[PDB]
Amino acid sequence: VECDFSPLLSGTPPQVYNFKRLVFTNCNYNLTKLLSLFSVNDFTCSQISPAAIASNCYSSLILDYFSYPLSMKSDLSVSSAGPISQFNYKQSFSNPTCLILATVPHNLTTITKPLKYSYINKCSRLLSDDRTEVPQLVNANQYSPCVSIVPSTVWEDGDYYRKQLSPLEGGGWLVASGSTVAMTEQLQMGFGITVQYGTDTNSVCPKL
Amino acid sequence: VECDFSPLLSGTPPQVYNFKRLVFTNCNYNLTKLLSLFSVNDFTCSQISPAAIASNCYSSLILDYFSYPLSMKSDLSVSSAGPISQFNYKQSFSNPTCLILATVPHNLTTITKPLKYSYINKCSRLLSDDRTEVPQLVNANQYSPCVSIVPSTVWEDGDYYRKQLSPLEGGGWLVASGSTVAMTEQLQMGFGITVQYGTDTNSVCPKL
Ligand SMILES: *[C@@H]1O[C@H](CO)[C@@H](O)[C@H](O)[C@H]1NC(C)=O
Repeated sequence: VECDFSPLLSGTPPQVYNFKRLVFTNCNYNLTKLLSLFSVNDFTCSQISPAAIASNCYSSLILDYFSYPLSMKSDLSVSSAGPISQFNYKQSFSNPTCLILATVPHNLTTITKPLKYSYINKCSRLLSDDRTEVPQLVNANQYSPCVSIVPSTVWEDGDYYRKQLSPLEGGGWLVASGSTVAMTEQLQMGFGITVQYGTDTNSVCPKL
Repeated sequence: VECDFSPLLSGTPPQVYNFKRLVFTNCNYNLTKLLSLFSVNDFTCSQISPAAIASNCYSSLILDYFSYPLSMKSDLSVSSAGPISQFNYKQSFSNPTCLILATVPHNLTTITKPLKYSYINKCSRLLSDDRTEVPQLVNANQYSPCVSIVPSTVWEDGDYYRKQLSPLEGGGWLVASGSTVAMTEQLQMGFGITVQYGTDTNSVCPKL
């Protein structure tokens, strides 16, 4: 009962490529209660509406959250080759999904701002001819291949990261670069919601 | 006239974190001559080519040199994943740069070898909540913060270095650790060249 959204509200939210995932089964939610704490700037979904997602019964509810600047809202779409959607964060194309951009108010003191917003601007793989670069696109529900060599906070805008791969990995080099965006007055976050429907398993139902 | 590259030839070159920086203005260089003294093993550039950096006029020419083993060439190509560009040395993002990895030949007698190669493997900041490590990484065209606690040669591999920082710089600790690599028969060095272009001030020109 009463699925718990506190860990979203405690501490510094990770950057987009290090998004923290919360999974909910066999409990009951009030989504609009959580969103009342925030200034909601954007709310868009796919195969579901904002009204429907707050009042439907699921077999599973996944909620990713991270720090995200409102400047880069257009990067959060697969239509455009934005670095975020190619290399940092990508939602399932086969489940109903929603994406929420929100501003943490000042009265909400339990969330703490990082120094800045970081993100991966490139994650590619160098082939054995040492000439071809192949992009390494992030998959749905997975972190980027390049998170192993990119720190949780980009130190300097334009930093470059590389890792020599073993024969078991396929050879070549894994190359990444990170960029940073200046912190805003109030922290701005992203929230990705995914839901699954079952047959009898629909055990995440709204509270009333 | 008379850019002077000879101090690079007299004495013992420092370690990578103590790189000696020579700044040249209003003179005439012949870099090909300098490079003939050595047995160059790698010549890599950014926003400039080796042909171009030898035959162009600049408003400033910065030359850094230090002792560096060739077996750590991989520790260079990783850059912000490895500790050399985190803690020891990082060239400009904003001006064009080249990095040359060279061997001292025996004919060169005025360059004496040091005991071993030393580099900083960790330089972080313990807070006063006595776990908190916050790394203190290097910026472009700057030295590591932890030089002030690290000797010119790391005595033994793994040595730790701590100094408490005063309340007026902030309070807590500054810890660092060092790592060593056995000296080779013939000294191996590394050269970093950075160039700036001026409006009319491009006085540093090649010799004709
Ligand atoms: C959720 O909580 C809000 C107040 O924060 C309330 O207005 C709303 O009716 C609640 N919704 C449900 C489904 O319990």
